[PDB]
Amino acid sequence: QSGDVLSARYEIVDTLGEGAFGKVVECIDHKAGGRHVAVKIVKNVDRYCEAARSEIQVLEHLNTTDPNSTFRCVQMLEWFEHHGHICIVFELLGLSTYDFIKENGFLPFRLDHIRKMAYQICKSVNFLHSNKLTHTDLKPENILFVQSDYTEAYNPKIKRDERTLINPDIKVVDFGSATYDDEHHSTLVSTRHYRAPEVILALGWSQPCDVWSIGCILIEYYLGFTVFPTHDSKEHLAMMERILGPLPKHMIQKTRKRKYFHHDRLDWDEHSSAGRYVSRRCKPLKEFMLSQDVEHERLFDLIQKMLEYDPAKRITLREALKHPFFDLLK
Ligand SMILES: Cn1cc(-c2ccnc(N)n2)c2ccccc21
Repeated sequence: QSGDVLSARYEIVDTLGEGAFGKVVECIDHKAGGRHVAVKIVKNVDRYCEAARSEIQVLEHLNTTDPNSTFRCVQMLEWFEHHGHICIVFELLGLSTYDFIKENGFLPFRLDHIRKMAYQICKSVNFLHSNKLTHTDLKPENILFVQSDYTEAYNPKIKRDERTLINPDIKVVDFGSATYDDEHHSTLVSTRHYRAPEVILALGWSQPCDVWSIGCILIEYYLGFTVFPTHDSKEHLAMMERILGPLPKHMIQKTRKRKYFHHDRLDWDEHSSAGRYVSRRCKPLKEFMLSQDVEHERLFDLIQKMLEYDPAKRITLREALKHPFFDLLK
């Protein structure tokens, strides 16, 4: 669809991203001096139409409450319909955090940048949580750099060139799944590797599922890879147990996902082929730390608090924003 023209002013020049919903494209704005915008073009399919309308209502609420994007939600500039596709025009951001890491060879972010990003993510999502919203689909693909310009230098340690962002500021995108406290809560939310245990066990969810997703994001920024390299629910829970310890009994008793359990324990054979795979790729959380200096301990203390199994016990984002991991910012 490059070359197509929307609402007689936006000419498509590139595809920025793709998803269940349709695509996001970069357009030239022929009515505003040729400067560039992003446009989300949604498939003409009911479920995606309805999510897009929902996104528009969230974005209108967020833009009215925070018109300057102090809390780092992507700014919608306008919206319209075009050949029965809903189109949402946004400020043009840079690469997703995912795409940046990928382009840098899966080299993790330096801890000082991770601190700034985590703070901004927590601040943004906490704004949502303060307004009776849960995002539900937090992942590196939905955290974008405001500007993804970088300087480069040779790193002798690893013996290759690496990219460092000039400005690591981020924004949070994709409010298509975002859910108000009083609305219908989908059965399954999140992308699997960022999905909380209460979701996997069908116990019900709310704001704390976002906090679990954030904990997973932060591990990935730190390591350059997921600690949950899985596409199977039961295996995912086995990975959780290796990394975090046994699931709480009360969650196991409450769940109706009985296929995953035997007696009141995860139905998992450690000596099976899948068991070896889990045992090889997963280990207690603090063993992933790359240094023992206090800054790293504090990141991991926050991460462990975000990956608390019981959503009632998990750290809230308001509590996270005061964590000592974040003092070097002040
Ligand atoms: C690449 N990319 C993806 C999204 C985006 C994706 C899903 N939902 C939403 N709302 N936005 C996006 C937004 C602005 C600029 C680039 C963008």
